[PDB]
Formats: sequence, structure tokens, C-alpha cells
Amino acid sequence: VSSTIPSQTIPFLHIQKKTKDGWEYNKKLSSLYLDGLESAAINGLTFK
Amino acid sequence: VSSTIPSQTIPFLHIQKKTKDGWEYNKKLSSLYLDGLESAAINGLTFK
Repeated sequence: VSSTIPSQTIPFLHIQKKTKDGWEYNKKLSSLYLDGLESAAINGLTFK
Repeated sequence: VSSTIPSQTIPFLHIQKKTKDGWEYNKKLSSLYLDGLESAAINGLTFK
């Protein structure tokens, strides 16, 4: 679903990174989080 | 002294404005504050 994130739009759920200006949306971390969410939705998420 | 603020450099003392991204340096408000400080240094500042 990260590839399906549209260009220039910030997803509704997103991981922010810290920079000199402050916290800002990070495409890479948001990609990782959204892919994890997709895997949790399809295969499930384990907490053993 | 505001005119003597160098271009593209943020003064050591400066007023920030609020924007969608957060608090950021504002040339206009920093100009006003620095001019007030210059006047306080030269002529003095009153609190009557």
C-alpha cells in the first residue's frame, strides 16, 4: 500500500521524523508503518 | 538596525510567528522587536 500512497499527499496515519525545523512527515517511516498495517490487516499481527 | 539585519540570516533575538508547520522566524515581527530594542538602547524605555 506504500506504493499506492499518492504523490505529494500525506497519508492519514503517518510516522514523523525529527529535523531542525521540528517534527515533519517522513515518507520512508510512514511507508514502513503502512506496510506493517497492511500485513496486520491481511495476515494478522502477533504479540506472543 | 532592522535594515542592517543581514539577508537570509536569522538574528540572535527574533520574534517568531505561528504557521501550519509551527513557530518560524518572522522578519517583520523581528524587525519591530529589534527597532524597539534600538530605541530602548538609545533613548531609553519607559514603563510609567
